Amino acid sequence: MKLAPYILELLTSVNRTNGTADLLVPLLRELAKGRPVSRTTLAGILDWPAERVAAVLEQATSTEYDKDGNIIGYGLTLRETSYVFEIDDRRLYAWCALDTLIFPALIGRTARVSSHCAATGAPVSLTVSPSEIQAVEPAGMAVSLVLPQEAADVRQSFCCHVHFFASVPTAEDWASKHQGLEGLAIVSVHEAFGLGQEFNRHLLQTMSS
Ligand SMILES: [Hg+2]
Repeated sequence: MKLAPYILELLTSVNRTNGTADLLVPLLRELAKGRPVSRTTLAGILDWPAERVAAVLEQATSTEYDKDGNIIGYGLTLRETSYVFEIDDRRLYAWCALDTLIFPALIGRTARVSSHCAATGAPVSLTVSPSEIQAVEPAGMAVSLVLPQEAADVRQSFCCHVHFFASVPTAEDWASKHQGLEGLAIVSVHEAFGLGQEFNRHLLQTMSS
């Protein structure tokens, strides 16, 4: 299928005015350590004034915080979700299926990913590296995509509709009942990993390194 629309709308959500583009990789790498991340820590890493870090995070309405206002979750999170993202010995979580395929190349780490099929509840797992997916169980694993909505809570508009499934036909059966979701598409997990790769290389071209 055509995946350019998904790649395009994904990266315009982060490339938005005061978007997470430049902050994303360092924040993901910090969250990957399994501890809450302060804005002063992020400021020190980015060499940004506190004002700019706060302004970027302000627009990211889905960001998860703790009692101290420290960052607990942005795509990658310390709060339990249905997507388990095990990197090193730490048990972390992601907001959706696609995130788990995207994050490893950005962190520069290999992750053990696991979840359950959204249509049936059957367990699913795979290993995601910076350049490859492996140990895909079951083999015919599929992923749900929707077109991201620009000024909408990313979690409710995108993340909650992006699942793993036991198989393509299983996901196709599920999708036929959810035809009110804009740009809903069923791809294999390998097609979804390629989507993330296209996102990542396009993201890195605009990161002002
Ligand atoms: Hg997501």
